[PDB]
Amino acid sequence: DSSPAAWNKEDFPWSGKVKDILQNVFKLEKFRPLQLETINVTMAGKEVFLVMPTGGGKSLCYQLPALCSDGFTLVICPLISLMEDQLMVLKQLGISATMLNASSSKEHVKWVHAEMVNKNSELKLIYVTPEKIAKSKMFMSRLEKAYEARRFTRIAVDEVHCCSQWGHDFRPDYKALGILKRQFPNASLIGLTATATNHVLTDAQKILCIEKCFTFTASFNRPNLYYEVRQKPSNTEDFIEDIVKLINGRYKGQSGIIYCFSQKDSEQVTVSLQNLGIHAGAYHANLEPEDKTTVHRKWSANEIQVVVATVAFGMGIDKPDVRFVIHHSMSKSMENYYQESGRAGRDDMKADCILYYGFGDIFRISSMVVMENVGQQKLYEMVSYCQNISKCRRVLMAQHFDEVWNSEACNKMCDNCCKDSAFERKNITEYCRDLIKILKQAEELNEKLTPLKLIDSWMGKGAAKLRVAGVVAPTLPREDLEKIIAHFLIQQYLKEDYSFTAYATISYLKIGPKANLLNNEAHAITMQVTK
DNA sequence: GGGTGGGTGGGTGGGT
Ligand SMILES: Nc1ncnc2c1ncn2[C@@H]1O[C@H](COP(=O)(O)OP(=O)(O)O)[C@@H](O)[C@H]1O
Ligand SMILES: [K+]
Ligand SMILES: [K+]
Ligand SMILES: [Mg+2]
Ligand SMILES: [Zn+2]
Repeated sequence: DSSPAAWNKEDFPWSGKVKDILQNVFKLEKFRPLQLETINVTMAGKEVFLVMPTGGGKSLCYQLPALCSDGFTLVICPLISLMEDQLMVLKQLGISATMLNASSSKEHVKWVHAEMVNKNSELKLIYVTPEKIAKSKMFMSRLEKAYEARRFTRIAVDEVHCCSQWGHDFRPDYKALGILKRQFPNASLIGLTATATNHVLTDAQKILCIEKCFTFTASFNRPNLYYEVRQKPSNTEDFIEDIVKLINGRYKGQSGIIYCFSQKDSEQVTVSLQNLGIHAGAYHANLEPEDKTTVHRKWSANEIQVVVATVAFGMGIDKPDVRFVIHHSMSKSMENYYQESGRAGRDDMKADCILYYGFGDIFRISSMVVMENVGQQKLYEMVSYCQNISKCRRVLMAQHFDEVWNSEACNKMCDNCCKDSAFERKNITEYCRDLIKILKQAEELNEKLTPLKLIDSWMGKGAAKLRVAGVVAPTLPREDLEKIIAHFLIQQYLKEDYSFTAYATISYLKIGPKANLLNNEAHAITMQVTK
């Protein structure tokens, strides 16, 4: 990674043009960090990689150089919805751009072939899928014609991490992308990513056939964000009631995002907020372009106070004054929580990132991520983050990214740093042994136990055929019992067993590998609790 | 409801 500070200047022959395009066309006041340096490197004909979180402004760094020189710019995008979002943004600004996919019509494809070789074409950005590069020789001929006529001089690889076989959502089409730099060397290539391991980025640089390439990585810590974990109520109605209470009592008239586990939860939370007077709008990638346009127009003009989105893909929400991000359910991974909560506070003002931790959300996500080879591990990391009540949230978050060393002070910007409290290590070893006895009783009865049935047997509820006479009621609230069960499952005293049924995958609880260590009577299991 | 209607339709429609 060569030093980007040498490029944070406007002494280049194109500096006036760059400033003109930034202020008069894009209607932005100031450059965000690493934007000017990456744009200057791209205009210098040098290859560059930009590791910037989602919502940071990665698109501008390749959209602006296109306007700073004659001709268009080729963009490689893996999804069509992303191309549509970029096209909507560019059409709102009056910039001529186009896209090509497998579902495009013949007349549109032929028009693109004509505009690529047109001398007086107004096109500046052409988004295409990698299949159009790999499985279209005619498009390759038109691309060569545009290269030889100096119709395009720069290439943008959105989600460049996909070129690596190690990167997320690797595409076999992405394997062939080295032909781009192999056939058109005079075109400066800029790769963009938000999820970037160092080895992954080096592998992508190898695949794209790039020898020297600057690599600019944005800062990890965001000093203006406040992180907090709250308990998710057992019912779904008091949850919306408390959400409305918070929104009206702390963020009255302030914009916000609500992330839901399922798209159905997103729609339901939208309906509940609307019935309770909160101006809400549902958003996800499955929306039609007309619905997306209407919700985005309502969001920009502040007609909608809260955008309720799904976590799976709802990533068209670009607004700098996001004052609060509320997670209806916990995120699937720590990387996902960082990327999803980072949407707030892009105006560098104080923002809140609240997460409601629910016991059932654990298993709801566990059943979903069963095919992922390491999904249970990331979900358990998220669970351990939620369980903690003393440790700083920034330390817990930085521990999950080995690629970054973050030593910035929290400065009372997390729930645990505040609330100056004192803690004990409550023993739960007898509770663990009682739960193990229940599991053995169920195992000899040839019945599988969901977490609900296990907690019902622990409390003395449910059907009496699942009972053990030696187990005493823990005389504790249900949320504390759920926390105790979660502590046992994380420490591998309990394990998850997945059953594949016709409607969905179900999660059951079984005796973990460490339960045998309970044979020692002196063995102790402790958990942090406030005094 | 019926499961010879199908699993991307969605479990929160309901009941198999
Ligand atoms: N210098 C800037 N100042 C203010 N807002 C910016 C700046 N650069 C980008 N933005 C805004 O940030 C939003 C999100 O950027 P986006 O294109 O989503 O980046 P990414 O490629 O990382 O997703 C855009 O809507 C854009 O208006
Ligand atoms: K049905
Ligand atoms: K059915
Ligand atoms: Mg993007
Ligand atoms: Zn802190």
